[PDB]
Amino acid sequence: PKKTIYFGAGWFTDRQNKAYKEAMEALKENPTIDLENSYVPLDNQYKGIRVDEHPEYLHDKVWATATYNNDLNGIKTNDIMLGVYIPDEEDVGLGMELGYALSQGKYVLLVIPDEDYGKPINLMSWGVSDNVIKMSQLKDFNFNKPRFDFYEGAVY
Amino acid sequence: MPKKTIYFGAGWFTDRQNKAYKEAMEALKENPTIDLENSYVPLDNQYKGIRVDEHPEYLHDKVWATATYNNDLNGIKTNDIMLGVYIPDEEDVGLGMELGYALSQGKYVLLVIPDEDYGKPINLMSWGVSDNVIKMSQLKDFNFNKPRFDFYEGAVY
Amino acid sequence: MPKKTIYFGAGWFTDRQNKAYKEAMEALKENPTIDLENSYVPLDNQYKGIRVDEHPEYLHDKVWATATYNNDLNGIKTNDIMLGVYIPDEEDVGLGMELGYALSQGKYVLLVIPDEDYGKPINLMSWGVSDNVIKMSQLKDFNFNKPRFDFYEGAVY
Amino acid sequence: PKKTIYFGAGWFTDRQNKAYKEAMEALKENPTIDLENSYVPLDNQYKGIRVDEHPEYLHDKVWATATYNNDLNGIKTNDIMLGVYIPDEEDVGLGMELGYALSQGKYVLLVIPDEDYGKPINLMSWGVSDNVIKMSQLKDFNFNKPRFDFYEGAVY
Amino acid sequence: MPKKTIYFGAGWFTDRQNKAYKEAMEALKENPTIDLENSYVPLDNQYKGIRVDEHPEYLHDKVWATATYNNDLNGIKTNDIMLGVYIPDEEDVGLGMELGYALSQGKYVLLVIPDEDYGKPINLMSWGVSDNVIKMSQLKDFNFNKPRFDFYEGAVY
Amino acid sequence: PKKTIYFGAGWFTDRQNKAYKEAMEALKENPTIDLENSYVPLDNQYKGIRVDEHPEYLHDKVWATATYNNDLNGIKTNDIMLGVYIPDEEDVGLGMELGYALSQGKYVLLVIPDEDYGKPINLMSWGVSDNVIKMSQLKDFNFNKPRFDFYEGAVY
Repeated sequence: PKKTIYFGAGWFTDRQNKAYKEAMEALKENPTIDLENSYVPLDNQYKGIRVDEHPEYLHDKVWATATYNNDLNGIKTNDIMLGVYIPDEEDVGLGMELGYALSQGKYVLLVIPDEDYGKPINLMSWGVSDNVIKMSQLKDFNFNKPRFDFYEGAVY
Repeated sequence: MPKKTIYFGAGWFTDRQNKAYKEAMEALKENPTIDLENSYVPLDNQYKGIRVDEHPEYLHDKVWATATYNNDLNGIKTNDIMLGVYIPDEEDVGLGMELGYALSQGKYVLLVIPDEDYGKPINLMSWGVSDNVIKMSQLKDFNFNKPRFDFYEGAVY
Repeated sequence: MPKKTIYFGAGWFTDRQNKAYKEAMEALKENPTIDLENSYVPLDNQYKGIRVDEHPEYLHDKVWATATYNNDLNGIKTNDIMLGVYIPDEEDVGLGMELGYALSQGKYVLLVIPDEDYGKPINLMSWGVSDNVIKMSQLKDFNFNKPRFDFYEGAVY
Repeated sequence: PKKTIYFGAGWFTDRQNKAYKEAMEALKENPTIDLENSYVPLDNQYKGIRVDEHPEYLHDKVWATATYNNDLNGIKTNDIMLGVYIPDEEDVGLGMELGYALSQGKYVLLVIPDEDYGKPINLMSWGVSDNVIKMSQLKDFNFNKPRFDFYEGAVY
Repeated sequence: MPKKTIYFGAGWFTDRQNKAYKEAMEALKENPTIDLENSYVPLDNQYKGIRVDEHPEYLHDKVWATATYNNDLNGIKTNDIMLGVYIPDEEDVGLGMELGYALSQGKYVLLVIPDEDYGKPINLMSWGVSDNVIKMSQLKDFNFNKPRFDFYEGAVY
Repeated sequence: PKKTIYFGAGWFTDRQNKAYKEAMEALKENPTIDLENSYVPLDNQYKGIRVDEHPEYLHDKVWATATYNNDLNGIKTNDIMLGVYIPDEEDVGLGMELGYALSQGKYVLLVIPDEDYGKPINLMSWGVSDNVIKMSQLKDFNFNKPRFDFYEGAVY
């Protein structure tokens, strides 16, 4: 039995992009996940338009509405909310997604790189989370039996 | 005559944040549609009146975190409007979450950006949860009895 | 003394609808439990004040649709009661949706049927979302501070 | 992997009944759907009583409560909300179901007959929808990867 | 000046329950933050004014059950605070459900325990749904305009 | 196709413990249920601590928070809410869980021992329920096609 996820992860910095690649490698190796039918944002850009190459779309409200809608739709139609979370580079966008996931009754799992696990995270991030784990535990996490636990680290 | 209460969503972690905080609070004091005395201000409602900047021993205390987290949620759900003091270059993951929770509890979500920054690009998901976004100089006068959807007059990254 | 605000759910697409609209609005003006000045009337809150009956160029405009749709939702969620002016022979898919959304946001859903039609069969799902349904002549006097569940005195098809 | 649906469709008119038969034929041929475990209203009439043959049940409040409850239960316990939507014969009942589906966090898909696709639909119908498609696209729609898109047609 | 309305969650099935009921109602009469006249009291809002203790013929009536059940839900969702008069040795499955429903509709959930019993262990899930729990002698004076999360000063079994 | 459940059942009395064992035997024999990936509270005690043997944990707020959270998490991440319901020993805890299940859009099924089916149940328990059945019908209940029905018994 496999569960699908929403791949909540930033792609703006070096530490973010590192964590992204690690978490995606982890999922490819996790037998409880259906990655092919999961919602990965970067593979679901509206009408395939790459906003790096056409920044004129940052002032287009239809572009924004669809992208925003598609990402929410990604969360609500999948089983688990995954949040790749960097403590020194905390993301207001991911913050919002975690709130939305809560409201749609999803398990919220945060994944922190092991080099950073233990470091202080925002109180509300701590709170929305059902659990938070090290990146090394993601390859083996049992998504069929997901459970509540506390972060073993600081919170501000 | 009719007054609404708010939840004062705002960071206090940087200089620009602290500045925005002071400005927005002065704004509300002067707004005749707001009951500020019965509004929820987080910093006045941390568990046992203690903040972890001033008492770092509480960084690892799970009782303090549980109650503070719960009280902040309780603040959002029992007040009429969700207010988010928002700095575009210093966006807060905490406030991000609060905006989502406010959405789920059916509150008007209003962002307030300092005038010096209004127009600057904001995160897509912040744009989206928002019902409306205004300059800090509009906050003294905003009519909270007739709150409306509008699009931000600025970019989104 | 205590007053509630409403969302004025009503079609404007037919003659009977437009008649019902005018009657219900006069009713609310005279109801002492309602604050009509701070209530949400859709027709006064379309995006950019423009309606697509009067400006058909907006039929294919997605910005206009997004904002109007959002503002109507915002109208429901930030007011106390969901009011649905309901014609049984001219039932509105738009109002149908609004009734569902109001349910999800925990509002009292009140239907008002013109007296000439009260008793006529209404759609099952409209019956079901409703907390209560009344004749137009009851609307001037309805006590919105003590709203109650009751069954429609009529059929359902 | 198969998803289940709620078959939201009127049966009161000729155009409605045509659309019904087409959409059901479409689903029978769609490999991403489990139709056997989907909720089809007309196959789930309370205590098998046919209201055509016994209209005395239209004044029975217990009959109405159960039917109304069963239909909502149909929406909440299935994966996708399907709405067969005729633009010239818009249904207040379907309208309500779409709102309920939104509130229960389901993908809302509308299906319009191709002869009608493009014609004006109500604004709120447009809004609740995650996507709207032509009847001919239903046989092949991928329900494992459902996405946000705008109707390519008018709205009042 | 600002007043909130409540839903009077309380059993009436035992002597201790009936005692607690009378005490809590006297408390609210004297609380200046409450509008009791516009609050929802279940016992005054059963379908057709009839209670099944006094008319056991209604034990098997599904119309009576549907409307009463609906009206009780409607009571919770259209009032500001969820109040639960709670006896630890006589815990009520009905009130248990109401507390959950109140949570889902985003209401402050306040439990009131008789002073003679405050401190006694309460069910885990009751503890958890609750925002706060107080002694009956605190109820006359509780400020419902500034309701806060707090932990019960007692055990949980 | 199998659905998972949350095993809502008391363990404090003789009648409760009897009903528990019967309902669990029933599920083991039901082909529509995945019991291995269901949430059974007693197998999910926080950090394996047995509160019978260490009652000092009844005054620990972290223990309570995690247990309470894990049980809610159990309800929200499974498909069906099962409530083993004894009419003479009605549980305020189960009451709350049923409300939560409703709010998360789950089918709520109550199971009453046959020796008790028919006996009066609380109005609000009746109301939250989508259906209520005899313990003997649980071995064969079709959880892929769950439907609305009324309790055939009294309510106070």
